[PDB]
Amino acid sequence: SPTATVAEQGEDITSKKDRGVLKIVKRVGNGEETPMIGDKVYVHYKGKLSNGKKFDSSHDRNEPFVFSLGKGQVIKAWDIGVATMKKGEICHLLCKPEYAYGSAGSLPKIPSNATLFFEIELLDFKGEDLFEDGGIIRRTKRKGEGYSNPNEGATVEIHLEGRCGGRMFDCRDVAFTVGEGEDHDIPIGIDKALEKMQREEQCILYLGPRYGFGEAGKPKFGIEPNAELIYEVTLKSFEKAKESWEMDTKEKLEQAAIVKEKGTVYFKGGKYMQAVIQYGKIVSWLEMEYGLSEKESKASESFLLAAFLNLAMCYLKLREYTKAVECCDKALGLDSANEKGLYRRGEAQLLMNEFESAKGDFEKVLEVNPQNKAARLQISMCQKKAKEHNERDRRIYANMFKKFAEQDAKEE
Repeated sequence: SPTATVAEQGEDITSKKDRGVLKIVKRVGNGEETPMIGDKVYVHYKGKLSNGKKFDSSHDRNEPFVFSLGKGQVIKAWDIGVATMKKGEICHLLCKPEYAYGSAGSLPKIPSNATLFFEIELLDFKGEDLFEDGGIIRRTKRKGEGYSNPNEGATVEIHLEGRCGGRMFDCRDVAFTVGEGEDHDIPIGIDKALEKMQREEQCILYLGPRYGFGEAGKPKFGIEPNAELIYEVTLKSFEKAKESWEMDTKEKLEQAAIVKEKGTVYFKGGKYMQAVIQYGKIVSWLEMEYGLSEKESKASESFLLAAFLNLAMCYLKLREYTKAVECCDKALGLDSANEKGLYRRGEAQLLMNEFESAKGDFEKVLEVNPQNKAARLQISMCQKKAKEHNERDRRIYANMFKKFAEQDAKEE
């Protein structure tokens, strides 16, 4: 009976209009919002053949069927069908073999040229989480074309529309460099998302507090500190930046001078995220080089040493103490008795409560320069903060073993 009902009163949802996918709404649902291309979709379903026999099911509620929409993970009829459903909706689908398994079928279960009946319930749907941190959520409007994606340093041509709490503050066509969106009043989330987009792609981007304008806000757009933003991005065209190995030594040394200066402009203005991107190019280009002339080696090593010391400074400011230490380790591997590298390693290790490692770094600073005032003051600070930390641990341990033993005696 319900197979004949959809065959008679079925809404054709096909572009070519060939009655290949016929739909009937059993349960209405709620919301108005329907799933988009790339969305993670949660469903319950039943599958029947022309004779009425059940071939597949997932209604048990032990586990629903989870997949990505408009990607060819399911039959054509599902990619067309599910895209038309509101949340909580139950529908019926009559699918022709042209939108299902065709002439080959899926033997032994699905025979050749089989018209399939489906009962689908749309449980939930979420947009795609680009960096698995809830920071950048993508909803695709139009699929792009192409082999490549923009890389950091690539030049791009985009159409951009930006909203904050429903209010539009930006609507324009803009040409800029990936990693340097800030030069054109674009937040970092856009630069990060572009690396995952194809030419002619159109999508919606939900930018969380980490990927927007941040704590300072954006006064000219009336954007408050850590406000959530919603953008519409169309990638019109792009020209990729050369990779590290595609550049000769002469070009790497010319560009090192340019991006070091750009990194320093960002640092002076407190744009530490942007300074890291610039100084990081120097490391990428020159760390693994060899076979250089005496003159090329001396200049390459000089750039390399300053880039690690500068990155360590950026990371202390960004409160990323592990990255600060790693940058000082690289600097000290080039220059064993670098005063700046040893002091900065001490500052970062002390901030991570590695009191013994920090003490050692500040001592080696005094071995290099006994005229260092701050170095001696920080050793006493390591001493004072290690004692305070041990008194704290002893208090928590005694309180926890007082708590655990009192709850243990209450049980008995």
